[PDB]
Amino acid sequence: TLSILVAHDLQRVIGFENQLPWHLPNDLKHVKKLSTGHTLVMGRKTFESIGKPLPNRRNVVLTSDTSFNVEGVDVIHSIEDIYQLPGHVFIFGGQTLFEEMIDKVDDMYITVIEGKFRGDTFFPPYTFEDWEVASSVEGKLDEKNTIPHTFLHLIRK
Ligand SMILES: NC(=O)C1=CN([C@@H]2O[C@H](COP(=O)(O)OP(=O)(O)OC[C@H]3O[C@@H](n4cnc5c(N)ncnc54)[C@H](OP(=O)(O)O)[C@@H]3O)[C@@H](O)[C@H]2O)C=CC1
Ligand SMILES: COc1cc(-c2ccccc2)cc([C@@H](C)C#Cc2c(C)nc(N)nc2N)c1
Repeated sequence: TLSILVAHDLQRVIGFENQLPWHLPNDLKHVKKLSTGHTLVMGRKTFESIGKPLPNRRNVVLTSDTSFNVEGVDVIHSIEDIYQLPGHVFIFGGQTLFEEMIDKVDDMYITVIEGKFRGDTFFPPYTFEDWEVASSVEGKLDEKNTIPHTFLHLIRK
């Protein structure tokens, strides 16, 4: 499978100043569970905002930089390279890679953050007209997770 994995707010903001605008441990657990033992593909900027690969899965970074080399990270230089990666691949960000991949993926795991944040990077517009709701699950509010959020699994019609 080729999937998008993204968290976005009510206006499709995904980021501000190289960071996620919200702190939601439930969503990080969701990412962990979904992607462990599989492959994450991400743009160079997204990777550098974290600075370390995520343990226990393949970390793939797309960059034009022929010098790019980080321990625990595989590098690709073209979109076409994504289609050669085996197994379940998750397009993990950011704006640029989402824009390049949204028309190509089989499905999308979206966390909708029911808030309006200041952002400088956005998930591209999409219509439910193109996507079937395979599942929609409300995240639990609590002390450490205080923004309402919904886990959506969307599959291209
Ligand atoms: N809320 C969420 O779920 C998520 C949020 N984010 C956020 O996204 C933001 C970063 O987004 P954005 O600025 O778009 O950056 P990206 O992560 O998409 O990285 C852009 C870079 O990726 C490389 N790249 C993209 N396409 C190609 C290509 N076709 N060929 C070769 N290289 C390519 C280029 O690297 P180079 O310049 O080295 O050549 C480019 O400059 C951050 O704020 C982060 O917080 C990211 C993922 C999820
Ligand atoms: C190694 O590169 C990254 C690692 C993480 C990460 C690090 C620790 C725990 C969970 C995720 C997050 C990211 C950012 C850019 C992301 C994301 C993302 C999140 C946080 N939630 C959902 N639902 N989808 C995403 N793509 C990059």
